[PDB]
Amino acid sequence: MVGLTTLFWLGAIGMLVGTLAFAWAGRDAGSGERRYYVTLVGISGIAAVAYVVMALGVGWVPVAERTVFAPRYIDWILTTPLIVYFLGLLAGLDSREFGIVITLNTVVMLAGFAGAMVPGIERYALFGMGAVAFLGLVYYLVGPMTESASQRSSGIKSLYVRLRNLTVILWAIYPFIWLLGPPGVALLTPTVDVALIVYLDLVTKVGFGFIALDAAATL
Ligand SMILES: CC(C)CCC[C@@H](C)CCC[C@@H](C)CCC[C@@H](C)CCOC[C@@H](CO)OCC[C@H](C)CCC[C@H](C)CCC[C@H](C)CCCC(C)C
Ligand SMILES: CCCCCCCCCCCCCCCCCCCC
Ligand SMILES: CCCCCCCCCCCCCCCCCCCC
Ligand SMILES: CCCCCCCCO[C@@H]1O[C@H](CO)[C@@H](O)[C@H](O)[C@H]1O
Repeated sequence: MVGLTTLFWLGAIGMLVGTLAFAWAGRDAGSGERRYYVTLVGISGIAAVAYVVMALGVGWVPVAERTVFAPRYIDWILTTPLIVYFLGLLAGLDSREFGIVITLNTVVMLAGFAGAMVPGIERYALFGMGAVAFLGLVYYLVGPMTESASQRSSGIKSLYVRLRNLTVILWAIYPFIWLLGPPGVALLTPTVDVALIVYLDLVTKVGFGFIALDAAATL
């Protein structure tokens, strides 16, 4: 229990550091720019709360012979569409296309959560639904959204592509962790699972936010 608790506290601290840095960076509150900072504060702030809750030993749900971390999935349901929103803003995406990518994202996270909570082998059908919706989300990120980003200045398009790449490459690792970890075949221990996810969560949220902060200043 000590290892898992320690990892969750590390996640909480890293998320808190991001949250404070984004809130501070955003204080200037430029009318067009404010939205981006508030969104980053929401992304890392919600994650911080989730990690604190888990560190305190809340929401460790036993499912068959594994443990499900409910706050992790609730976190993702809330924070991943905020990341997609940030990317859609950057890309200058149209309202229909925003709706589509937010829908596909929500399918991924709901299917992953539901799958984690189903004891039997039918849970892999839920994983599959999420994997299919994720391929759709990736298509949008690398296709239509990238085309949309090209209507922006070269610097904004470069930022879009940088954050798009970070997002696509790291998000693609999560389903493999689900499959190899406790929700799937339970090869990886809960500690190894949590350690990998803490890194990935930190980089996809904080380590995404700092890249945007850097580009925003350099712009
Ligand atoms: C906008 C809405 C339409 C979307 C709402 C999200 C919704 C879709 C989530 C669906 C799942 C929902 C049905 C939950 C059911 C889970 C339940 C079956 C699990 C069993 O319950 C286990 C409990 C305690 O043991 O864990 C319980 C887990 C914890 C109690 C919850 C974990 C906390 C969250 C991860 C953090 C939430 C964010 C903060 C409330 C806001 C922080 C703001 C920030 C800026 C400081
Ligand atoms: C300006 C730099 C600020 C960076 C934001 C993150 C703050 C550091 C918080 C500690 C992070 C813990 C490291 C966990 C890594 C993933 C699990 C590794 C276990 C081997
Ligand atoms: C482009 C592909 C990248 C290579 C990654 C390899 C694929 C990862 C395999 C994940 C699912 C395989 C399930 C078999 C795991 C072994 C079962 C052990 C039981 C505890
Ligand atoms: C959920 C899985 C979805 C699979 C990804 C295929 C979606 C892309 O499919 C494409 O959509 C375009 C809209 O931008 C259309 O113009 C194209 O005709 C169509 O091929």
